[PDB]
Amino acid sequence: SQLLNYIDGNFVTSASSFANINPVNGKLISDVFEADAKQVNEAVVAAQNALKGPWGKLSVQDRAALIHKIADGIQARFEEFVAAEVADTGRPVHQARTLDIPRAIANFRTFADLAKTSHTDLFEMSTSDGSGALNYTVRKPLGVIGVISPWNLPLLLFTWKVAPALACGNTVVAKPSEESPSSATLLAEVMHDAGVPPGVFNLIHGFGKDSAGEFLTQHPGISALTFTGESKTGSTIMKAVADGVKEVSFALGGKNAAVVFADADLDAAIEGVLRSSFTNSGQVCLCSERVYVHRSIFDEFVSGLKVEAERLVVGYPDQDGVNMGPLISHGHRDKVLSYYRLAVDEGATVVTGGGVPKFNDERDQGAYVQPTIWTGLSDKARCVTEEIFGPVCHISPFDDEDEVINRVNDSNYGLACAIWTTNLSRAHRVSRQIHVGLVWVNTWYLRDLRTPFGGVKLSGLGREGGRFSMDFYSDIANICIKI
Amino acid sequence: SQLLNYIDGNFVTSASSFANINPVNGKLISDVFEADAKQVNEAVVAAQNALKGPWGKLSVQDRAALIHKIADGIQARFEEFVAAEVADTGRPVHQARTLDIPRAIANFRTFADLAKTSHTDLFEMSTSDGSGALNYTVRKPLGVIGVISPWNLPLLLFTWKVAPALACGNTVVAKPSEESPSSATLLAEVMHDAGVPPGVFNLIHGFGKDSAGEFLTQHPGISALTFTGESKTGSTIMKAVADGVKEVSFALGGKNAAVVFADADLDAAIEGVLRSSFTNSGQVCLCSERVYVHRSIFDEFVSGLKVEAERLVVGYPDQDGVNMGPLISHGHRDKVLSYYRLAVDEGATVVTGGGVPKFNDERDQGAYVQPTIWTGLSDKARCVTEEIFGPVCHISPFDDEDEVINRVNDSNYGLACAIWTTNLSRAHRVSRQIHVGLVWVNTWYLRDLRTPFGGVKLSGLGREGGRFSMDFYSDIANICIKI
Amino acid sequence: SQLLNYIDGNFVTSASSFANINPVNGKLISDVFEADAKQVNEAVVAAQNALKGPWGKLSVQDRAALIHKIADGIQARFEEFVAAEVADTGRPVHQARTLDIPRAIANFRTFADLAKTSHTDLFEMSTSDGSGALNYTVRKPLGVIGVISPWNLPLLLFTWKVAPALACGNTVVAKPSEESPSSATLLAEVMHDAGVPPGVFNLIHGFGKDSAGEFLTQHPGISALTFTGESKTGSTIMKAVADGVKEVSFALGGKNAAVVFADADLDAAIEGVLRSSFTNSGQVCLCSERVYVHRSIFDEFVSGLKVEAERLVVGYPDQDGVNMGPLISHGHRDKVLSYYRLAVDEGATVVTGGGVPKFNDERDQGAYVQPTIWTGLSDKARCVTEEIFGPVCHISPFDDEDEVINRVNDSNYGLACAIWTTNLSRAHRVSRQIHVGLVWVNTWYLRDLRTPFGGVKLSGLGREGGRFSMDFYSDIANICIKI
Amino acid sequence: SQLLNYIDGNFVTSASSFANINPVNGKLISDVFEADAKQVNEAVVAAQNALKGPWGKLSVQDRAALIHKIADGIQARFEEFVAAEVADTGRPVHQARTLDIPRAIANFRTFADLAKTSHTDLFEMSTSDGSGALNYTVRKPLGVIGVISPWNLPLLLFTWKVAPALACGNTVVAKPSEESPSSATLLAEVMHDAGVPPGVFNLIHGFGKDSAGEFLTQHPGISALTFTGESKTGSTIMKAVADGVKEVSFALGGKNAAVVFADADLDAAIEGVLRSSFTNSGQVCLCSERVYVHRSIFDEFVSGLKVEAERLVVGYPDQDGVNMGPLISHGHRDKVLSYYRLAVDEGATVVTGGGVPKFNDERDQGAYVQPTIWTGLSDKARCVTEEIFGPVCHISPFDDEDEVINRVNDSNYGLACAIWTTNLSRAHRVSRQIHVGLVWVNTWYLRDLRTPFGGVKLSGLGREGGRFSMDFYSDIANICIKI
Ligand SMILES: NC(=O)c1ccc[n+]([C@@H]2O[C@H](COP(=O)([O-])OP(=O)(O)OC[C@H]3O[C@@H](n4cnc5c(N)ncnc54)[C@H](O)[C@@H]3O)[C@@H](O)[C@H]2O)c1
Ligand SMILES: NC(=O)c1ccc[n+]([C@@H]2O[C@H](COP(=O)([O-])OP(=O)(O)OC[C@H]3O[C@@H](n4cnc5c(N)ncnc54)[C@H](O)[C@@H]3O)[C@@H](O)[C@H]2O)c1
Ligand SMILES: *[C@@H](O)/C=C/C=C(\O)C(=O)O
Ligand SMILES: *[C@@H](O)/C=C/C=C(\O)C(=O)O
Ligand code: NA
Ligand code: NA
Ligand code: NA
Ligand code: NA
Repeated sequence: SQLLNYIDGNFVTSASSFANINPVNGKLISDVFEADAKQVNEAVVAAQNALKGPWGKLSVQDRAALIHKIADGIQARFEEFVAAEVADTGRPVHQARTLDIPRAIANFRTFADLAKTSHTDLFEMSTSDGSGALNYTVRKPLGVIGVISPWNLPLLLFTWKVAPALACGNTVVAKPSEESPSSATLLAEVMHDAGVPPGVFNLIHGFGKDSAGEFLTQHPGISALTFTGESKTGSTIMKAVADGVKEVSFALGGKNAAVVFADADLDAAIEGVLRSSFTNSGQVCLCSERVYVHRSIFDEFVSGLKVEAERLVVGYPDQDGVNMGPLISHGHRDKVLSYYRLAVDEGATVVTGGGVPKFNDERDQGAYVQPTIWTGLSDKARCVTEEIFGPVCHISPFDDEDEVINRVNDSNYGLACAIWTTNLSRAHRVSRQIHVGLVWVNTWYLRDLRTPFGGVKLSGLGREGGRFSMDFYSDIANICIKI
Repeated sequence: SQLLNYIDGNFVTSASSFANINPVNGKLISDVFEADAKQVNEAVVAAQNALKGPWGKLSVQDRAALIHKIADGIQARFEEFVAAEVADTGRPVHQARTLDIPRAIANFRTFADLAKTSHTDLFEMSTSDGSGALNYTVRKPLGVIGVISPWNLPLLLFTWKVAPALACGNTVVAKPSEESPSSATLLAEVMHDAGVPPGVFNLIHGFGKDSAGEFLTQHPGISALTFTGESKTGSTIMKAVADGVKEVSFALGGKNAAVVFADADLDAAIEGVLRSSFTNSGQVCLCSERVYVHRSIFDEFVSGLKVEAERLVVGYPDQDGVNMGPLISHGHRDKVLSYYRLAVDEGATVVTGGGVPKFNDERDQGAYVQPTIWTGLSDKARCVTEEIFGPVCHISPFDDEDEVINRVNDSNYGLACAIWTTNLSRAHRVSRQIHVGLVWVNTWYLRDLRTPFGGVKLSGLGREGGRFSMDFYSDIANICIKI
Repeated sequence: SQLLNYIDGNFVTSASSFANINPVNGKLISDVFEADAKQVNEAVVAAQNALKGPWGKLSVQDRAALIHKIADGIQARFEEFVAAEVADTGRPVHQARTLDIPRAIANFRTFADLAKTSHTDLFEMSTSDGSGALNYTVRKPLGVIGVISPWNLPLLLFTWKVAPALACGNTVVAKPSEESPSSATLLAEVMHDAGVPPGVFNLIHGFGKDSAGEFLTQHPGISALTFTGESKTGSTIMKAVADGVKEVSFALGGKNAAVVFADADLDAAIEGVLRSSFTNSGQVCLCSERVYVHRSIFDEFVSGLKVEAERLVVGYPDQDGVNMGPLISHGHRDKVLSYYRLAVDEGATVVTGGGVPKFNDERDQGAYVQPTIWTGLSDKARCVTEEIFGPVCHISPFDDEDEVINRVNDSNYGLACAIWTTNLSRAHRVSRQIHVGLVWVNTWYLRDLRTPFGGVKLSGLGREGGRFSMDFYSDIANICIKI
Repeated sequence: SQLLNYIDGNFVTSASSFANINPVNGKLISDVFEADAKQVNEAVVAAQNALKGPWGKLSVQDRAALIHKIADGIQARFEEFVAAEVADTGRPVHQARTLDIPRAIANFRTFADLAKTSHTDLFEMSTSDGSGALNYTVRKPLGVIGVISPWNLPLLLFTWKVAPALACGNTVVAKPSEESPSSATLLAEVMHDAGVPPGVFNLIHGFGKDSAGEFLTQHPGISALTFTGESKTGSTIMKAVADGVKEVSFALGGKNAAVVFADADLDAAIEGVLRSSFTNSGQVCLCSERVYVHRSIFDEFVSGLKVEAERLVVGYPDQDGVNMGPLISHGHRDKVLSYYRLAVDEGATVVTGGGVPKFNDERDQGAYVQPTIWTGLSDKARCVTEEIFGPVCHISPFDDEDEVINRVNDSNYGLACAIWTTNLSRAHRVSRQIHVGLVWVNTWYLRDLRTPFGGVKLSGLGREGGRFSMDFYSDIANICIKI
């Protein structure tokens, strides 16, 4: 398998390629051509030009219909997309079929639809000569949108950014994670076979620092950079676009909490926290790495969760009943294992997991870890405050509502929080006090694509979703007519 | 006159003071205590703590009423505010009476009202279990807003930021320009007398680099930095807050064009470009420093505008018939004159002005320049491309509508544009193709405070005004209830 | 006390007058001049001409200022409006001071503010020739608004309609209930003193059929009729305006249910039903005259409610601890007691009340009844299905959630419902299935003036409140510009 | 046996049938089964029950997808719908192919998409106890929507009502005009084949008074009546639903003006008024039957219009170059001719037309009239004030802007107006002064489905389109949660 860049409607190679590795078994899936600076520049110049081409003559209806045809194109090759994402990431085949690929199709459909329904504002005003004036606003393409996406939900997160960008009439230069370039390379083919005009969508492969990522980010021809990934990388990008005062949208790290109150459905909460901690092998920005449980139910909670955690089938993506795949890479497994060790040193009681499973097959050449649960760390322990991004959670008891609110908020992160309670007052009283972008009550990672999505503090900047995307990916222009 | 900081409800001095100079005659107005890094810290910490005090517990409608009292308090001392603004900056008294102070009062009233009327969103969704879920959004105080403002329209721009910050329930640490500290200090007196809780509004005086401005900007306790000023300054601030991923809102430099089509009402356009070029002595980010006029009317437009510019009265703030005051400072005048000779060096014809008026009285120790019109520079000339921020405009002919659109857009700035034409289609056709945040047709600087205001490219990022402000100065939070 | 009409900036009498009677003691309070058909004509014509005068030239901001001036005027005569409302209706002074008069003031201010903040819409479209077109909407005054209000909440409901009418720039001909004429007449005094131009606000007194009310609805010069009152009267007015196709907005009767689930806070629910059945002596359209309580707590609820209802103080408006004044009039009391008898005929257990209290003072000549609770009627009983509009509820057990939802919805009315439950899911699940315009959970008649307000089925048509009032009281006009 | 009713999922006949006549030649096209009171009852009960079936359980996304399938179903049978529409109406085949059928399809698609994008509101408030409350709104199906549609744009208008009715989750009982029942009959087959559940969409045929229309209108089981047609019929319908207080939405007659100012593009304006007077043979509610032209261009305008009008090809729907078909029926033709005669009695000059063309073939048996232009009537002539609904316009000169605005607004109708001018100020200054729901500038009948559509005065009640339809076809419910 080989992965090429897609630039101005042509698939091209580079002066250097790098390896894409199947994390299940450590085998090489493909060679990926790393776009160099010159190739990045040629991508940005083509996107700039495509704005003055036929793409720019498209009506909002026709533009939307072509976008639906992109979505149709994915559905047409659906099983191939499942396969690509699995290969790259080792995610359960089932998860890719029901979450990753359908969501990516919905991303285009939703923004196409929004592109047709969205309108702007009329403001009337009086003037000293008694004739008055009109102010109306319009949404225009921002211009060239730089897209840099991570490896955890590769197609889902890539299209979450590309779909609104294109729905708003922009052109795109997009750099998917080095770890998961396949689904995106397939998307490039779909764009091509859909008739998407050359230069409208450009795919560049490579890494971050000193590679395609950084180059995109320093290129003066882009109008915006929308980014999803590590919080320190966001800060880096922010400095990098700062001289050109580019528009920026960041969705970054979390150290998310789940809170289980004494009046929760205990069974539901054990299940809910199971999913929030070990979905995608804990490799979601939204996962609950910290969990607080009311003292009256703490032991029974931990017991129930240890049990459910131990039932999880960690194995082949297509293995019957498989709940967990491996981590994305060996690099990332090193990091996580380091935290596993650090938790021990920090005084943690390992309730379950804490190492790597043994398969006695090619999987031992992969990057699996076990779902871990910890107990017994203080609120200041590095393991409770820093993002690990593995299938792991620490559980602590609490006694008071105000106490636990304060403990959830005592963080430099503020992405999401899940709350469990059956009490109507509590649910609304507590939810509005959590200093994050996203609260779920009695569920987790339930997504309505119209809602504003984003974090506070280190967890991000800006919001995406619904009109928040329609606004971010557009110039808002105000036009004032004296009458 | 002594100008103290206002921190945690107390007026305080500092170890170091600096001079506030009247640009009309170079006289010392006041001494201003420069807040040090320790005092900046006190203000932020106080602002943080105010959030958990009585301020935090006010209903939206009680907050709004208090903000109307701030407005009332300014009205009550209207002429003192007029005097302070005039003293600092040399602006004609009439301008201070009609634009400057009324707008600061209106800023507070407009946003107090929006605080009461604004609401958020409800999203219903289906779930696999058929029970559905509810997503609702809420606006909360973002936290501590750092405000840093420029000297050209001091109280107007200061309150443009402080009013929505307070209306959204934030607490504020605000640093007005070192050239224009007086109206902000009077505002702190109004806040005090109005009973605004201590720590809610904090005034820190000083400079930018290695001073109060930079310290505010580096403090980890702020939640956002909103800034109006030079574009390179914006970049610096953006770099400075990057490690903290602070929300940012910037309104930056411009090199705005006016365009006069052959079907313009010629006299209205002459008068209009007069205003857009020389209002506030050209020290408005909105001012037209480039002007394009159709060939068939170029000569007559130029001659008309010359006569009108030479009729402008340049003088004392309360002189009879005065149109223009000085520039803000000797420092700024040096920069402006430097461009004036650059224009000669680049080959411009000086239609008028191009120097300093001679008064033969105390005003000669002030910072006056002449209103200045150039002709004959190419589009690449630095004087046509770089923001001067003085009372100057270069005028150039054009023949074709597309050509002029391209000439207007061929800029690293994109703040505003003014267009003159009596043609219905033209006004809408052309306006939408100008790459700026703000277009005016047959007028200029006519403001409805509900409109989004801001720039593209180097002229800013984000928008303010109406709901754009209400969204920027608020945490937007999505709460999702599984049913 | 003399109550005159106010037509075209003047107070005028009429050829016929009728008695305003204090329901506390049956005493004469005022003579009220009944406008005849000629006078209603005079009012409408003056209102038509007012739209062409100075009122029509006001900016939105100026119009809003003046309406705030109306609200200042009522505040400055606060206690006079209290006394006027109390004399007409017998309502407790505290209720007048806390709900009635303050809401009338807040109605004016809320819509004044909405007049300032409200804006309209901009829709861009493609055209076959490629040049495109734009559609913008504006709100204009509808024209002359005919207002007809009831006696149960005289000034609150009168101003609920008059405030948005005026705020949207219309002119008004308004006819308060013949039973409660006084506060509306003081309002005409405030309008006059505040310098509202003549013809903008016209007050006409009288009855329905063959009097001022009917003449209003029949007049071709009005543009809309907004009405609050009995459902059958809504129907008559709908027929009356049909030939003119006048805009209509109706808030009508109800037979509202309250539902107490097993998981309810029982003491709170008992207090809340006490309030929802007997506030204003049950003479609120939102009152709960049907109550359903889970069988498991039915006996305990009914006992608790009996105790609380029997502690209600029935007496003078300023009597210490007073909970209930009299009914509006002897005629209304006749209706209510005839229902008290009917309930017994239909087989009800009279839990408490069911007659008139004996005072041994002037109150015996008034129109008092006792607060009254019934048990043991079928869902088909007339007393359980017909609106009584007095201080009464019937309580009935239920077993199942779907059952009680069907029972509540089983009605020709659908104004409001109140639900008691501490369970998060139940609150949202059940609320969305009640076929009414207004649900409260764990409270009753809590009003945010921005929300849509109205009923379904016989309880109304249209909604008012927030932008719904702003839309109803305005012509919405679409203007399409081919570019 | 040709055109059957469609009730609870079955095509059924009726006791009595009536003739459908082709207006090209007076021949029988089909027999139509007239639904009786019993069958109208069955349809309404079945629609009531369908709300409780699976249609009731569809998610908003599935409901939308299903509506897109109805649309696909029409597209699949495109030319069959074209032929049915042409057969009933005589409309040119090109008009059917480009306007009628595509618009019908776009109706279903636009509202399906709005169903998925539309959201509601969240309002936060403070309370006495310091805990606060939430108010949130939801859109629910109104219930059974009764649709009564006219014959002039049969499928377009029928689906303009049925699409948002179905998109908001309602069920429908719809009665197309006796004159044009074929396309609606095919639509029922498309619903059937798409698997729309039984009772969700019901088609009943017949007349107004004493037939299916009147019966639908009086049935206690509908929740709303949306109607398009003559004003007097709107009035009758308004009275009929009055006892039930059913929600109503009316788009009624007009007597629309076009205004041509001296600075218009004269050739565009002639073309423009030629389209607005004579499209669909003047059988559009939006047609200009009154035309006002500035005296300086009056004779030239009239001369130009005459030439263009006499170039119109009046004939067969498939006739090479055809512009206009017949009127809908003999009875309508008699009406129009009656006006043609009345116009002469009122002293008009017949610039062109005024009678029936002599074809010397089977068209002479159809219902054709000539396109007609009058001059010389007074503003009070019946022919200038009463809607004729034929291919005719009267043209009158004017001198002053305020004069022509008054004469335009001097009407009991107020549906639409067209203005021709190239002047920027005039366009916006004049458009806002015309008392109609819809204004076009330099065009006519250009429709964006998002925009509010409706009239003032006799021309209608309420607005449809965009969110206006989503609100009318829904219950709006406010739910308030005490916290
Ligand atoms: N876009 C707008 O709406 C708008 C409005 C007014 C002025 N401006 C721009 O402002 C400029 C002229 O005004 P100016 O001289 O006051 O701008 P400026 O950049 O010189 O300074 C503005 C403010 O920033 C502070 N500051 C300077 N350096 C700083 C630093 N390193 N860190 C933190 N704070 C710092 C200053 O003390 C001052 O308060 C022009 O470019 C003009 O277009 C823009
Ligand atoms: N405002 C708009 O959007 C619009 C659009 C198209 C046409 N129209 C109007 O349609 C009119 C032409 O309508 P028409 O000639 O179809 O006659 P019509 O308006 O009387 O009939 C229209 C529909 O109403 C039904 N109907 C008639 N009388 C009824 C009754 N008493 N009860 C219940 N239903 C009844 C008919 O059977 C038919 O289906 C013109 O006034 C024209 O302006 C308005
Ligand atoms: C973080 O890893 C999760 C992000 C999810 C979204 O961006 C999404 O569901 O759209
Ligand atoms: C009147 O004949 C025309 C009505 C048109 C519409 O209602 C529409 O285009 O939606
Ligand atoms: Na990998
Ligand atoms: Na100074
Ligand atoms: Na009375
Ligand atoms: Na026919």
